Amino acid sequence: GSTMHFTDDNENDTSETMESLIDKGKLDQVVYDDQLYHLKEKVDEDKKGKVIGAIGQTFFVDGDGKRWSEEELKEPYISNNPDEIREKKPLRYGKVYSTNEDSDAKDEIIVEFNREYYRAVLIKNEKE
Repeated sequence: GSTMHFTDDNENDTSETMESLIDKGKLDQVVYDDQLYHLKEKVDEDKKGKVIGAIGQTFFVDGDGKRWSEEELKEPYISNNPDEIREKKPLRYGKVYSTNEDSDAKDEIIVEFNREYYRAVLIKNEKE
């Protein structure tokens, strides 16, 4: 006796956006090209091999890590109750580059954030 079965494949990515990350407090990982990458360390601009994309986005959060709404942003900063207000941490995203790997891999890339370049890794690629 024997058995016979088969399978099919389909894409399986994070299927989320940059906002979704910040909204939960995921500041150590980013989304670009429908993919999720994990920041590991900061790198020099000479470590890049080529520009591949650009996030260029900008968002803000408070001391709790909540996404500031534009309605909260239009408000005047200086006001009469300095206790009632909240902090606003800006998050400026940078262009994206490739690591100097010269291979088909493309499992790691370099995401710029706060005007500094950091090296990231494909998360969806691993099960960790």
